[PDB]
Amino acid sequence: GSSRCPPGQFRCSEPPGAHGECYPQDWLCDGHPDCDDGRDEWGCGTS
Repeated sequence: GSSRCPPGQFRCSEPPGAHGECYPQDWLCDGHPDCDDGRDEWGCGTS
């Protein structure tokens, strides 16, 4: 399986590439927001 490891060094205001495989970006778009305000999962929460 490819070595997934997208970028994710922002300030927690926009998930570039979610993939705990490398970066904690996974946190983003998961279920609950954990950023400045909570946009890392904005377009993720709502079904």
